[PDB]
Amino acid sequence: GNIRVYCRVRPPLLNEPQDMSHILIEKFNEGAQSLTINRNEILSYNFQFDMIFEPSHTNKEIFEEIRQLVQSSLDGYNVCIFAYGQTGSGKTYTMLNAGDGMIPMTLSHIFKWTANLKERGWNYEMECEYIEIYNETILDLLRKHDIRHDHEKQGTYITNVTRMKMTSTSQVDTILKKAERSSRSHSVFMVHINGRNLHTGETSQGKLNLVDLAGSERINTGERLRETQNINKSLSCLGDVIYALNTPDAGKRYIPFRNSKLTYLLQYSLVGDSKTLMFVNIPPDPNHISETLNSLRFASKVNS
Ligand SMILES: Nc1ncnc2c1ncn2[C@@H]1O[C@H](COP(=O)(O)OP(=O)(O)O)[C@@H](O)[C@H]1O
Ligand SMILES: [Mg+2]
Repeated sequence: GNIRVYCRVRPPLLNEPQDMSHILIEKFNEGAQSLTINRNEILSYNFQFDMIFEPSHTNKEIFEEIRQLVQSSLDGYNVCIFAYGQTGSGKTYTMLNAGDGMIPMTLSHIFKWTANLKERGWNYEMECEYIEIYNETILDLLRKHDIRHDHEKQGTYITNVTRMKMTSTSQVDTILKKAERSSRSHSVFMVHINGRNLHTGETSQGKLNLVDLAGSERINTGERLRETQNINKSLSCLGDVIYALNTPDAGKRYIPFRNSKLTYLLQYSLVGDSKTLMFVNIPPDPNHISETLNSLRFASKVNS
């Protein structure tokens, strides 16, 4: 299916080092955008992405870049957007920032398009789930949960997880607001979209899966050592799955969906017609350069 990788370099916070000269972002070159990281010991690293957002690029500017993507979920597509990176790099800000976030923007633009489509005779019914995966166990944020797949109807649900009907842009916003560990867990906001055209009888089923990933950094008590092993293996698994789905021979490959809760849960949104987008968030601070490079490698591997 379709996979795209955007890199976002966030701007320095007030108390952080302010110098970005170690990061060089080329203008978009007609077919990838490149960035290079220089570390002075002088080592150069280069990476290619579908798009690179600079410290000056706003949430609203970025959403214009994913708008067609998330809109395609009313067109019968399953869509996954992931935000990946080191703790502090801007994952949650990108996805959740109030009124600005990919999640708030997508929800708004969804209701607008939905309302819009009544003119064509379309009636859409929407539900959301919001869950978090911590140590490969599932927590329902809208409150035992198991993942149940129907291979014939290509669909998925989690047992005993509240699924709330979505009414207004206002009403949806309250659910989010209402709902360190979070730095260590994956948070997954899902929007189930079913529609039918009153005049035509035409049916539409689509999905949005918006994911704020556990932080990717690698550690150096044993409850923490285990936790950090789950996280690292969960992230690797996600990377292996996306990479394998991208190969030209993918239909001939084993895809290890079953190796983590996130990939198992999302399997039918990762496959077939599905569209996937991954943000790599990176901090500007040269003090974090090695974690930054790990992040960049992870995402480029997936991209390739
Ligand atoms: N693009 C951005 N513009 C302004 N502030 C940002 C941006 N990205 C992150 N921040 C801020 O930097 C800090 C870390 O971001 P956060 O979203 O918590 O990181 P993560 O989710 O990757 O752990 C927060 O204080 C957040 O408000
Ligand atoms: Mg966070």
